Amino acid sequence: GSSGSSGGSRITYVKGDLFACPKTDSLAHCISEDCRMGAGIAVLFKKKFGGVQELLNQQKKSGEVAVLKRDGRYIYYLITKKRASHKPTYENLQKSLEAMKSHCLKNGVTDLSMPRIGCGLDRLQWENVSAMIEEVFEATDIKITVYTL
Repeated sequence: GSSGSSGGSRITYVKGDLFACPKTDSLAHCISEDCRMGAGIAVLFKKKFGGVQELLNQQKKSGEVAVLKRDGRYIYYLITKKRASHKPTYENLQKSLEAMKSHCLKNGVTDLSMPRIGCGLDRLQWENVSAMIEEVFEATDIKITVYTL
């Protein structure tokens, strides 16, 4: 008869659509510097807005995050690797998250939604990432949700 409530673990998992579910929540994911959006979920995104030409115009790089105003939300693009040839690193990832959140506060985005990130079994491991989001957002006022369909 006790509601399991523990510190941190502000990450919540939801079942169902990820773009049709949220009405105001923005989208956030990791991509390559060469906007090589052609693998995993990253593909859908390229189809939803497919603004590679708009993103590239930002000339972003590792540790930096890109922003795009589609209609009424700011889409973030975490950059960790430069090209498919280059595998993603945890070090960069963390930073990317710090650069992304920085925006939310700057403006006022207390709502974010991002799918499952961490392709490959050896490459990366959600267990690790999910943790980075805790330490990075450990001291913030932004709510995040992870959709799994």
